[PDB]
Amino acid sequence: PGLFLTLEGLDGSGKTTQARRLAAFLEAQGRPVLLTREPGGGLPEVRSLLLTQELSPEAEYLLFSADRAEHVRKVILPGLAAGKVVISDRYLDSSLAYQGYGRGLPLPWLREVAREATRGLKPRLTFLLDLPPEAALEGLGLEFFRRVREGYLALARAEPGRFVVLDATLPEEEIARAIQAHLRPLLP
Amino acid sequence: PGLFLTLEGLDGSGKTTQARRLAAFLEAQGRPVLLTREPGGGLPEVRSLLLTQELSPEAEYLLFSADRAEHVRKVILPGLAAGKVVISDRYLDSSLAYQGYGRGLPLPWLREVAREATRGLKPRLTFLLDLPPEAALRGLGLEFFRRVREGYLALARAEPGRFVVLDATLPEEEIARAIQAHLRPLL
Ligand SMILES: Cc1cn([C@H]2C[C@H](O)[C@@H](COP(=O)(O)O)O2)c(=O)[nH]c1=O
Ligand SMILES: Cc1cn([C@H]2C[C@H](O)[C@@H](COP(=O)(O)O)O2)c(=O)[nH]c1=O
Ligand SMILES: [Cl-]
Ligand SMILES: [Cl-]
Ligand SMILES: [Mg+2]
Ligand SMILES: [Mg+2]
Ligand SMILES: [Mg+2]
Ligand SMILES: [Mg+2]
Ligand SMILES: [Mg+2]
Ligand SMILES: [Mg+2]
Ligand SMILES: [Mg+2]
Ligand SMILES: [Mg+2]
Repeated sequence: PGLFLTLEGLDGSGKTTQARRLAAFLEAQGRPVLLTREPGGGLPEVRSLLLTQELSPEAEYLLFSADRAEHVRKVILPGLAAGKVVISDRYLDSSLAYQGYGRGLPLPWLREVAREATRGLKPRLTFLLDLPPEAALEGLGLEFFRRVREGYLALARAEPGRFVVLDATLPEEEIARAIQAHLRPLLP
Repeated sequence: PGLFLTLEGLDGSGKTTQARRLAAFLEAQGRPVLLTREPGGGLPEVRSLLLTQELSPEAEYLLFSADRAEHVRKVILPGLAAGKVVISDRYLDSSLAYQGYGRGLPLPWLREVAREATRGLKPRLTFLLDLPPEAALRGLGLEFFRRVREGYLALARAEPGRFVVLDATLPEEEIARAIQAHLRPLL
């Protein structure tokens, strides 16, 4: 039971605002909700480790993955088991976009790591707030953000049932209404 | 060129003393040497975090792997590139023994994770300091340690061209001499 939803996008895309808005919206309907986030929902100390100077992209991903593994096991799966709507502000797609398309790590390896880390748990829907890259860890420059932005769009084209792509430049309340509309058939 | 060697075993198996004796031997022969260790050779902060917290074995392994990825890139490969003999007290086999055999994680997955983390770097020889957990110099709790001990022995018998298994209960100087004898053909 339960319903697993995620929000994705660049830094500054509004996906945090929308995750919180959505949690409150659902709670106002009387639904049990668990709002969480990555990095840090699993292992809060990972945020310290991720700041390490000159971190290799492989190490970077492995840190995100350690947090994710703890997050899935200790937070998300137990929430879903209790019938909650679990909303994560970022999940595996963030790694695929940032560490895969951004840093250049091989997607198949990212997925193999992830398969045990996540126990195969995938969100039902993922709301991608698509932000122009100039409107957006070391080396987070414009070239990187272009790769990440386009990578997210690629992920969305590859799983077009799961991803809902939203124009992050729209007013926050219009974005929220669009998210709500996509959810109504799942949450009567 | 360099030469990459590792030491493995339970904590308190002497592998730490033997790493020091081996580096001293090599220093006496005028051979440049770098001694290092896991966890913490890559990300000290991982070592200190794992000292005081316990996680799922998957998360545990992924933290050891992040440390290892940094260790290989920033410490081991540069030492080998300079022509040093690099000796690590613990490497990937520790994860296989502790997280794999001990905590039950699947070995093929561990090895797939590792393949990128390590850039495929494997030691030329690994000295396993074998002893029962009750003999380690540093009972339901013993079951985990026996799984790890037996896991190391299983790793060793699968790769008899890489592992050298030593009686860790022997006197320290005798173990060191046996390590030296195994190494001399490779120098
Ligand atoms: C979850 C996740 C986030 N990130 C990035 C997105 C943001 O730049 C940053 C999160 O920083 P924050 O903890 O300050 O919000 O980490 C990744 O690179 N990969 C991931 O897997
Ligand atoms: C390198 C490594 C160590 N360990 C454990 C074995 C010991 O319990 C501990 C050694 O840490 P310490 O020597 O820093 O105290 O780390 C693993 O479980 N897996 C690993 O991959
Ligand atoms: Cl945001
Ligand atoms: Cl030891
Ligand atoms: Mg992952
Ligand atoms: Mg997601
Ligand atoms: Mg794969
Ligand atoms: Mg031990
Ligand atoms: Mg590893
Ligand atoms: Mg080894
Ligand atoms: Mg065993
Ligand atoms: Mg055995």
